[PDB]
Amino acid sequence: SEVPQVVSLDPTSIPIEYNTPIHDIKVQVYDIKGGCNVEEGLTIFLVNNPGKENGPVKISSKVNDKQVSEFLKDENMEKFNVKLGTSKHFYMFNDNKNSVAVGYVGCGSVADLSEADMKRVVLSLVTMLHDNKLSKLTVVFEINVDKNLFRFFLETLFYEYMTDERFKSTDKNVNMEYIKHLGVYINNADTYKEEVEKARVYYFGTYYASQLIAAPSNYCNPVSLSNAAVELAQKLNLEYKILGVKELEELKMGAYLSVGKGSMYPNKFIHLTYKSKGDVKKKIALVGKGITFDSGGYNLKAAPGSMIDLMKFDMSGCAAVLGCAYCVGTLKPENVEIHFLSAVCENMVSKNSYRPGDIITASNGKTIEVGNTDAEGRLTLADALVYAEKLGVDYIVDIATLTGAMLYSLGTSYAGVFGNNEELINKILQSSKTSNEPVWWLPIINEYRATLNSKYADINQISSVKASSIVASLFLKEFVQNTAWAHIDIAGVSWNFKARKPKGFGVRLLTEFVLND
Amino acid sequence: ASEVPQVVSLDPTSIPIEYNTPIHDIKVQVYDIKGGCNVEEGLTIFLVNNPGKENGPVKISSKVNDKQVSEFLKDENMEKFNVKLGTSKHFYMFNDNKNSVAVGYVGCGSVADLSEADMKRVVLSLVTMLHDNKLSKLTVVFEINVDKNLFRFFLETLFYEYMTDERFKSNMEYIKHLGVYINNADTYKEEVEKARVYYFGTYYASQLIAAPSNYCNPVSLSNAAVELAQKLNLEYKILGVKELEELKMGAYLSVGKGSMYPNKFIHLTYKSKGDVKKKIALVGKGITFDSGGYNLKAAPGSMIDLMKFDMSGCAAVLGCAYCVGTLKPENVEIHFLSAVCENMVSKNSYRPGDIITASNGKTIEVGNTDAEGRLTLADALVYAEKLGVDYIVDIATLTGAMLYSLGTSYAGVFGNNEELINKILQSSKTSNEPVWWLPIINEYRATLNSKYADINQISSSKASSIVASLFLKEFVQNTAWAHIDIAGVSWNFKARKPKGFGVRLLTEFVLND
Amino acid sequence: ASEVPQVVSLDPTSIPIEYNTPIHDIKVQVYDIKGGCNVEEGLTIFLVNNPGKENGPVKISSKVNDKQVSEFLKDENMEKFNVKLGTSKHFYMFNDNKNSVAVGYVGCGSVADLSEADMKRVVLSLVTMLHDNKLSKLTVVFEINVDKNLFRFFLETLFYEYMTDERFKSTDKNVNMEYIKHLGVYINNADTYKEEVEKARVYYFGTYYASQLIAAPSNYCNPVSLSNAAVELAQKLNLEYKILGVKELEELKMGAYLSVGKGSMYPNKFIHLTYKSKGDVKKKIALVGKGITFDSGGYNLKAAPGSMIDLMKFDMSGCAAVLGCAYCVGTLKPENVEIHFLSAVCENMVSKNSYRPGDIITASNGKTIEVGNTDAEGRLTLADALVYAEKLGVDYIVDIATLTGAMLYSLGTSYAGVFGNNEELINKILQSSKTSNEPVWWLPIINEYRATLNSKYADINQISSSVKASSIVASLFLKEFVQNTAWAHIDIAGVSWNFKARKPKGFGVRLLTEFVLND
Ligand SMILES: CC(C)(C)C(=O)N[C@@H](C(=O)NO)c1ccc(Br)cc1
Ligand SMILES: CC(C)(C)C(=O)N[C@@H](C(=O)NO)c1ccc(Br)cc1
Ligand SMILES: CC(C)(C)C(=O)N[C@@H](C(=O)NO)c1ccc(Br)cc1
Ligand SMILES: [Zn+2]
Ligand SMILES: [Zn+2]
Ligand SMILES: [Zn+2]
Ligand SMILES: [Zn+2]
Ligand SMILES: [Zn+2]
Ligand SMILES: [Zn+2]
Repeated sequence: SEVPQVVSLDPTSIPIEYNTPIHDIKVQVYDIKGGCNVEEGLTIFLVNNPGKENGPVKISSKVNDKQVSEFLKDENMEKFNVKLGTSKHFYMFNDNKNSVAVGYVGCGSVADLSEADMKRVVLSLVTMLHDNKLSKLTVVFEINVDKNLFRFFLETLFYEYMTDERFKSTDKNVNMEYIKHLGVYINNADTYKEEVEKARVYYFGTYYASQLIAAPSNYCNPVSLSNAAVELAQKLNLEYKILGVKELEELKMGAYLSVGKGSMYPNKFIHLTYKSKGDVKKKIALVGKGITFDSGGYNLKAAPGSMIDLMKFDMSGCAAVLGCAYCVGTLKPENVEIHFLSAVCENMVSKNSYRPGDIITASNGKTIEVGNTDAEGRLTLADALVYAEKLGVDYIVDIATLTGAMLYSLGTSYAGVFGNNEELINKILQSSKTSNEPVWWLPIINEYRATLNSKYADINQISSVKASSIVASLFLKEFVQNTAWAHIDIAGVSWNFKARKPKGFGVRLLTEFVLND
Repeated sequence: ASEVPQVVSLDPTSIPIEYNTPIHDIKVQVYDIKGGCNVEEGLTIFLVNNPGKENGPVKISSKVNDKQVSEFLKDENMEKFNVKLGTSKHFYMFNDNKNSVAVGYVGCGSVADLSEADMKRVVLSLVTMLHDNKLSKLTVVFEINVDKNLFRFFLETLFYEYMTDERFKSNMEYIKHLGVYINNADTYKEEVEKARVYYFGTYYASQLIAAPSNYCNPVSLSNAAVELAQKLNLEYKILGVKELEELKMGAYLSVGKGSMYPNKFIHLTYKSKGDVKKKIALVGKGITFDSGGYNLKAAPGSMIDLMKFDMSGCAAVLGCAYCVGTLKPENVEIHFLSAVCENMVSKNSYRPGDIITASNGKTIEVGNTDAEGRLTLADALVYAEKLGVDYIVDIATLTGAMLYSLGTSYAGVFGNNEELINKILQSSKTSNEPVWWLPIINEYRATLNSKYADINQISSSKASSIVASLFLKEFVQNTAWAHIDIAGVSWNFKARKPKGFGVRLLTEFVLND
Repeated sequence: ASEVPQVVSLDPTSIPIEYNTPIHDIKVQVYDIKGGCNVEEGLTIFLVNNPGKENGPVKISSKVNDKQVSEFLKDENMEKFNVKLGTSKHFYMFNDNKNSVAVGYVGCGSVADLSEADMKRVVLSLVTMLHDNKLSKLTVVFEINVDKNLFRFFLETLFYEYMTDERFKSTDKNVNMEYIKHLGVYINNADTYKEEVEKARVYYFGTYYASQLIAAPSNYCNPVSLSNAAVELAQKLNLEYKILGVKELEELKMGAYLSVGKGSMYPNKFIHLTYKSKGDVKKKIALVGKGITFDSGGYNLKAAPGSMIDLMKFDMSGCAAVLGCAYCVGTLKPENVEIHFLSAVCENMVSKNSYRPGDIITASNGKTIEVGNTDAEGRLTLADALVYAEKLGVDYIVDIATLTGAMLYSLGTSYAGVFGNNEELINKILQSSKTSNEPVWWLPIINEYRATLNSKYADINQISSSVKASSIVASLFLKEFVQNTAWAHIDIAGVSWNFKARKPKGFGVRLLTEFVLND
């Protein structure tokens, strides 16, 4: 529990903001058929023109202001078009002789917005929120949107609006000022009002994961990460258990323990549990890869393009699980039992580190020949999956930044899912649709299994086939004997390279999976 | 036919092709296993397994009508051998008639349902025994469960691996008879001659791919396509440089600028005798050699010595043309297309940064001369859509990223039409040529926005297989279109030979449509 | 013995060693071919060739004491088969007593004198017949010409390849493993070859023992656990032993050897085994083996492509070969000779305590060395070991080491290179290469390259810069640490590991033993 230090200036805990400015925003949803009030702050219309690409802007909503309504006549709006991402600011006086701000955001010509298009709309909307000291924002929906995408709008809006300044000191933004009120005019308002607070939950779950990922490896260490998981569990009244080295040794987790041998931080196994009141119909284990830093070990990440400066995100799998734990622990689903697991450690270079060629024994008795110390994720997951299966669960779902090969297969937008059970895989895909975190199904090709046959050990850690994502899945499959299991590789989608910040991918995906099961 | 240019007189002027293979001379009969096996001649191999008992002992269940062989096949003798997948034993002995015979087995593991990859290992083990056999007859006894498709796949694979290409060469003898004992023999009899057609179609493609680039050039390959067309009574048309210029195929012509061999566009056609209800275009990548261009393949692992394989798309299409022209499906019209050229470094060569104009009017900024396949296919796809077909399916060794995504066993399929995707996947199942559906992610489309041209050839930077699909997608306007990337599965690296991947897949596609 | 340090309790504290192998339970019987062949239980294999006739027909010349089998193996029936090297066939038939017997052959090509490489292909072909078949007896009939050494090499290679290492198997132990209990050998002039049998069984395990160590991973085989194995072996053979720790090494001022191991969690251990004859000693020999239990390369990390860092447990081979030699010598017990088995064991790791590139260190003989590359750690350890060896007052010093990767580019994977300062000793090793059938080639120490080892500040450079012939330069470095004794250096970096078979060869054991025996 006590974080070790090299010097006194070393941080002993992860700075975490629980009360974010977003939580201070009062959100009201009105019915658009009742008319719009344009009084204070900025009012933004989400408009489109179906079939007519770059078509003119037309405000259909009734505005309860004679002056504003005249400004928004079709003749005045014709000069502007609805191209996706386009935004404009209007300045005018209303009926009560007050200066007001109005605008719009282009939503293209397609009636059904993609999750990427809606992301483009929101990102465009946030630009109007930045560098402007507004106290209230009003969004008028003049497009058709369902409950999931409406919730997705709010989640994305909240996430992008917030700015992480935990590690700023002399460069804190002197102009950062968040809105205090949020008004939303939309079709059939009563059906959408419930999505508001669910969005706020999904938001913080994602951003909590984001805070964990963005934190550097000197702040976020195997100990400090475990201490944070406890504090989270304590706040959510979740049962929690942190396994130390001695307990791991008794469980004979040689693969997981080997990875952390070269670290100054002791290995920590995170075990959070949520149990519903009443009869449990489904028991689920969510496993997150929690490598606080990945140097690669003696197979050091020194080659060009190894992205070692980023490798602090190698616990994004764990972060997604903890973020999910917040959401599950907050919304409190029924008839489910969830186990949040993470074999947390750090992959470093030392006299104590494990070497390429070392043969280690997993907690299930299988001997493993290490061919590459930078393939440490599958080793920690190996023991983690064995632990998970011993819990006697119905579903085992792991999430990990496992292979860099994902950048060559699916890229930076779609995560890959592997599994031994098509039913569970379909459940993940359905969750991907409703959570709007895109996932593509990839195969576990059994023909490659022969390349993992070790001459001396029971199995090789790596192949010597270049299809790393599939070969890694073959390895993990060997540690789930008779349980439905799925493996989500998020190595390519976890980090937003364009925005230079985490996505917190997985929180919404896993939560929708647990809730809609 | 056109005259192939030469640098020296010793330069070959034709691709050697073997049409009459020893496989075509093998008489194949299928017997029902319920009647017991007759072991009087040649080599007899039992395909056995042991379900639930991993690496379990061998036990021959079938009754054999020979006392000498029956004593050999008794359980006490066979239990000394195990059923580990691929494991083989065979013994020489005299039968009841004092004739010299050979009897043995191939282990088929402990799984009741064999994959196509498992069947490959079984066949390879079987072929090893054959390449060491002088006997005239091989008898295969199925004491395992296989359906019609897997049995035909067994025959296709056996025939293919058995055959050895010695065209460029300067022990054993091939068998004359093949006996097969299997449950429901009458049901599998129909698969025999279909397998033999799928055989040569795959092997013909293999012959073209294996043929080096000094033998297989744009002109000689087009000549081979013509000769094949004449044998199959197919309508054919070979477009030359002057006509390609008239059709304004700038993207295609730019790739072949640096070659000593003129660009040649292959157009074969199969038309049904009855009313035509479906028109299909099959498009093959036809780079006889890919040096990479001025973006030379110089980096380690760029595999420049294998770059004769860069035609595999063309070979697969031409191989399908054989199967289609032989089996002669009804109510369908199929167009076999291939923009064939050579990718070389010269003063006349296309350069990185060059802006070229495709036959559809789109200007393309070349960011990498080694991404030439999508360029040649671009004009090919524009040609294909002009034919007014229902389905367009292109197959190509397009991106090396496939080796990092699906590997060397599974090919990737991309497309703009899900129903067409499903038809390819269904064809993958029946042909036993494994293919996996990969997404065309539209969020990556923006990375192709050129500052000066209409579109970029390549991306700034990662998912190159998806980016390449996004590029090809820009050249099919209103037709169901699918794209098969076989760069990873085309070459059998372990065996040092082609697979002929795609031939059976494409044929099953047009047959079961 | 020392206690092996651990990071976690699950870290192994000893090298698993199998002394009693199934090969040791095999009874070997040798018969003269002129007496006729008996074909009964198990598998009976004929070794046939056809001199001058490439892929010629099979012809069994030996008399078979069975009417049925003799008819089966008549020339008319065997014509259909050929003698192509490595080709093998299985025969099934009933003998005179109405019993079913298994007979077969292995093709030995068309050359009358088989090379060592050809013989291994024959044996490997023979082993395939032993695998996946539950035989109780193997019978080998020699219808080819072999000398006493080649006959012994056959048995050694057969025993070695037949054996399977399952020390590190757990849930993937081969359930079908069942070794033969009897081995029959039919050969002309049998009594002359019978003496080679037990020599082969001793040479086999000596090779396999070294192989067991080499194949053993670095977390199992560390400087402490490896030295412990040497003690255990010496005790079983009643060899004198001394294991020097850091304190003793510090007192002997072995700065070069100690500097390599600075960055390791495992303390340095210097292995010193001694065999003395019970009679007057006429010859004194020191055998030095490189003993790096793992070579990460140091701060000159093995990060370049093809640097094979996952293999770097194999950096043991020299020490393992010397220990394997100690077994053969301790078992066969040669006369009038005293052998010193030496190895400076340590581990080259990256740490805060690690030695740096540029560091100047002092060897035990006073020479100062400027470190230009931490991955050239072998010659540094050998430097102190060669000084130690020469202080023993011996007649010959022979070192064996996986020293330079340049050997893969020079001699390849089959032939080891030998360097030296004494021509007569070099020729003795070459003769040992002949009799042991472990291929060794003589490579030159080119003195013109010595000037590139001239350090600006230290007495001598660890490595060169302008040569790129690392193997020769490494020898030039080592020569500077042997003042006035015949010394030879065997670089086995290329031949130690069998890449195709993914296993060690145990190269050096038979070579060094033949060297000690015939001297
Ligand atoms: C093949 C290899 C380079 C070893 C790899 O995929 N490494 C993982 C990794 O660090 N596993 O622990 C990896 C994962 C994500 C990214 Br981005 C890069 C590399
Ligand atoms: C990104 C780049 C390395 C240029 C590539 O995808 N090359 C293709 C190619 O040359 N297509 O024409 C490629 C295709 C197959 C193989 Br194997 C390697 C490279
Ligand atoms: C010149 C250099 C490439 C540094 C070399 O010879 N290295 C040794 C070595 O690491 N000695 O300690 C070496 C030895 C064996 C093999 Br395989 C590769 C490199
Ligand atoms: Zn890693
Ligand atoms: Zn990692
Ligand atoms: Zn190319
Ligand atoms: Zn190409
Ligand atoms: Zn080294
Ligand atoms: Zn070394």
